Formats: sequence, structure tokens, C-alpha cells
Amino acid sequence: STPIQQLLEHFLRQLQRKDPHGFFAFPVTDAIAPGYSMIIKHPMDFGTMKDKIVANEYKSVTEFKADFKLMCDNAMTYNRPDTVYYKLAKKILHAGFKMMS
Ligand SMILES: CN(C)C(=O)c1cccc(-c2cn(C)c(=O)c3[nH]ccc23)c1
Repeated sequence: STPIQQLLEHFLRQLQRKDPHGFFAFPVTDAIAPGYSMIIKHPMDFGTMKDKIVANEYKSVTEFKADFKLMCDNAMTYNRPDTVYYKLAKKILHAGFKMMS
């Protein structure tokens, strides 16, 4: 495929280019981030977003943007400001929203 799926796949590709290490590529595990699942109630990541596009679960660009923001907000909640994940989350949140509008 639908027009929305095509546009969201385009946005997702452009967003993932901003995360060359793939920190946001897959769900965060508790092994990597102790206690993550007990702190972050609604996890999100680019891989889950891709699966949601393919399953045609996004019906508006607004919904896709909300998942993107949720992913970045989670990183700015779990991690301290002086960490690579917090800094990257903040950077891509702002650049991603601009790129998408
Ligand atoms: C060297 N490492 C640990 C990694 O390449 C790697 C791998 C997988 C996940 C993450 C990670 C991602 N995000 C979004 C976090 O908020 C976070 N906090 C602590 C780790 C992470 C880091």
C-alpha cells in the first residue's frame, strides 16, 4: 504494497541509517540492559516497527511517528543522559521528526 507501507518503509530506511551500530535495530534484552523489561512498560525498536509495517498495522504516519518517539523516549528514560544511547536517541528523535516533516 500500500502507499502508506511504501512511505513508512522509506522513512524507516532513512531512520535506520542514523543508527549505524544498530542499537535500535532489535528489542532490548535484559541481558544487555539489566532490568529493562521492569522499567520500560512499552518497548519499541526499529525491527518491531518493520514487522508492524509488513503486517500493515500502521494506518497513519502519525502512528508510525508515535512508535518512533516511544523508542527514543524509552532510551531517554532507561539510560542516563551521559550515555551513547541517550545521546543518539535524542539526536535521531529530532532529526527523524524533521526528516519526516
Ligand atoms: C555494545 N552494546 C551493549 C550494544 O551494541 C547494544 C546491543 C543491543 C542493544 C543495546 C542497547 C540499546 N538501547 C536502545 C538501549 O537503550 C540500551 N541501553 C543499554 C544497552 C542498550 C546496545
